[PDB]
Amino acid sequence: GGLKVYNTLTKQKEEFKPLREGEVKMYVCGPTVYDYPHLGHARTYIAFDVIRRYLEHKGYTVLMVMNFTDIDDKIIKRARETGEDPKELAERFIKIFLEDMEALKVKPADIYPRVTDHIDDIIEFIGKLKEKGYAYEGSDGIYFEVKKFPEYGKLSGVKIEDLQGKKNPEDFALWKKAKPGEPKWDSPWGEGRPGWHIECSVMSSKYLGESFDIHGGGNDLIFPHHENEIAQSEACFGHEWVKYWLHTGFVMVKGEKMSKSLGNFVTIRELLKRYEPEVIRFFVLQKHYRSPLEYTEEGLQHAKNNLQRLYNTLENIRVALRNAEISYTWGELEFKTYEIIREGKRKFYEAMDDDFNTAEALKAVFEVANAINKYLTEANKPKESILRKALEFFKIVSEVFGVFEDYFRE
Amino acid sequence: GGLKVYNTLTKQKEEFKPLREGEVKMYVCGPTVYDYPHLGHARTYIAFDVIRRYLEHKGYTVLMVMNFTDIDDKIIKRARETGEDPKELAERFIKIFLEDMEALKVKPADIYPRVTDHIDDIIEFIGKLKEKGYAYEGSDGIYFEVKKFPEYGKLSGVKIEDLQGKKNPEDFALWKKAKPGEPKWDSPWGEGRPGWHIECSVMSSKYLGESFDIHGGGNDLIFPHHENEIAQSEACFGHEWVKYWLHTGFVMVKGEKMSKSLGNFVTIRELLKRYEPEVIRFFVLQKHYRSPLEYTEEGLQHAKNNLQRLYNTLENIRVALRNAEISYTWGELEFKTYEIIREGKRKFYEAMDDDFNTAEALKAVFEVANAINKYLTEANKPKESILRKALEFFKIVSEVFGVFEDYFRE
Ligand SMILES: [Zn+2]
Ligand SMILES: [Zn+2]
Repeated sequence: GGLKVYNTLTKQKEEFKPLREGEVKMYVCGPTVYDYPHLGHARTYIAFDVIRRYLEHKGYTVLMVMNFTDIDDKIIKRARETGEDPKELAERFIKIFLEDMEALKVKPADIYPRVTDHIDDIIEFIGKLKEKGYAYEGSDGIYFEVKKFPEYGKLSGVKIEDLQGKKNPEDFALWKKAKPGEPKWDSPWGEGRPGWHIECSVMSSKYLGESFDIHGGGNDLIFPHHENEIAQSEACFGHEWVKYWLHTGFVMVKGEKMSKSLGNFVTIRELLKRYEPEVIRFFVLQKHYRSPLEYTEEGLQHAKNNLQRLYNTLENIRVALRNAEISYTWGELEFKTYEIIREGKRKFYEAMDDDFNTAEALKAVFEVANAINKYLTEANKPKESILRKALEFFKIVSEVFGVFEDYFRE
Repeated sequence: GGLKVYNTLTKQKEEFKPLREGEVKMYVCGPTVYDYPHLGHARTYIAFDVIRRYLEHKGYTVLMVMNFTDIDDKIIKRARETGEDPKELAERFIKIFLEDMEALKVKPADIYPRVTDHIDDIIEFIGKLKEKGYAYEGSDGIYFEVKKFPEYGKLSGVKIEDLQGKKNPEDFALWKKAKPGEPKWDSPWGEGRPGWHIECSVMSSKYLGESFDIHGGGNDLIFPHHENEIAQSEACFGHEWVKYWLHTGFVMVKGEKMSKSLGNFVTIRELLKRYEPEVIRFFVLQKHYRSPLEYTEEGLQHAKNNLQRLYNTLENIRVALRNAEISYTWGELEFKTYEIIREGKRKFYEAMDDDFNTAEALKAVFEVANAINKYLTEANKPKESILRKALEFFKIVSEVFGVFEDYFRE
């Protein structure tokens, strides 16, 4: 009956037990700030925001850390294309991303560590990796050696043999020596930049300790990004680093993966010009977070229509509460409605406890809404207690899913 | 650890396991509506409202039924004194009690059954008792026989030998034949009125099923009222009737019990004329619901001062949130404040799980408030995440205790 989560590390559903009672330390991989956020970022971060909201709803104190990679080769390439500075562009798109997450009613992360503010910690981490023998120096930087970590391939399941101044093809850069014209920082191994995988591990170990509960990200990050993270962390610490791994499914456009490389990406700013943020949240939440999400305009229209139906139900409840009277007795209709509301709340909690299955939770919500509409149609004089219980259930739904916020604000 | 409640039937703390998953059926003995409510009713109903709020906060659907004894010999006495019809006085004081409970921010019960609306059910229950060999017909009505029920006295601990148209002194009235000038109802045993004990059992069995979870009331209701209800229900049904019995402690005035018999009672409306509803709620919640409450003006002043301190803390948080910035990193002060807030929430839940101990919960609340005041004093630029977590904790406290309503409603 407890909350179970799907662990990608074991590829199975396990009962959720945090390391420290009453606290969930969750880390999610933030976006790379070089262009406007698209629907994949919205899907991933809305799913993890709903996970955070539900964990807080169950009584946990959630410390959520989302990194802000503000230096990368893609960022430098974009700055060179636009003739800007790789830092001004990063700051501008960090602000754009924060505004977009604020618009989508996503709760801001508790800490937003930046790479440029944690260079020394990364350098110390790479030095500690080198003194343990897990790193070597190449002609163009410091590289991590995969074969010295026997448990490589634990998360994704990719074998080393399949992967086969870098010694081995499967090795990866921990510190890259600087090219002329690009940003760089002083280091004992030469002036350069950090790698694309050391940053998240360094920030997570700095702000959450050597071990925390939940590491999150996109499904593409399973390999090589998160495998690199777990390899580096267990090489540096020698013990388990992340207890539960959560990955959101891909967003699909006409049967292919949504990404900026193929150019089939729709920005959040573009969607906001056509749909309300709660409509986008409902469209994201209509599918399980591990399942692929097919992006169609008809799907968004259907989500809009369903959200409008729920809005109409809430407005009808509000209107009926103006003339609702106290119940000195309950008929068969009142007991039927109460039973449906109670069963809907139980099914909502059961669905959210089953790997955050928001689809069944929405099914329960719609069952409760249909029952309330039937009760308001059939009851000659609506009872105040029934409407109050319905509003309590919808308030729980609002707190968990982040919808109906304007209705319950008033 | 799960939620534990103090069962008076076993006189010990037991893990709270409802009969049906996700549903708690609670029954509270209502007030005798013939005079203005006093502080004892406020204490009892505020304690049970906090219990209901916490049970709903834990995910349970709570169906709470509070009965109304609109016909009573004391009501007839007051009606004869005032020269008013008993029913009109009963209805007027029903309205007065509802207004007083609405003022005290007490959530209304789902069902409010009335004795005058359930005469036929009471007659059916008495007939079922008679045909089961548990009641007899006396000179002035129908009386329940205690000797037929061997388990009498398991709640209050009172022995039958200590208690020794009634066959036995320990017998009690089930139906009382109508005296001239009194309201009367037709019955197979003659015109009369129901007793004060049959109503609660009849209404509870009617609206909460055959057996429900929680039966509540004052400490004076342990004997004879609730023992009589146990006897009637277990004689009529032949199985367990109530799983958990909760009784609020007495309210003391100058070391003696407060009741209208001694004339040392203060009405709720007088305190409302002198204090705010949340101050009265805080004063009630300063002590455990099972512990006696000493009514002093200095105690109310201290509760008002503590609630004003909490209001000042919330106002400081609100003011600081206007200039609060996001967190790119956390210093030792931010981590210390976060740790204290997390531990305060954990201790709040641990205290409320320990037989609804509101005193320890309030101590945790004040610890969190002191920590956040210290943080706002020593923070040169407060972080938005820390203030948001503090506001979430205080929102949980507001939802459970029913205080801070104005701050979070706006
Ligand atoms: Zn990462
Ligand atoms: Zn009673």
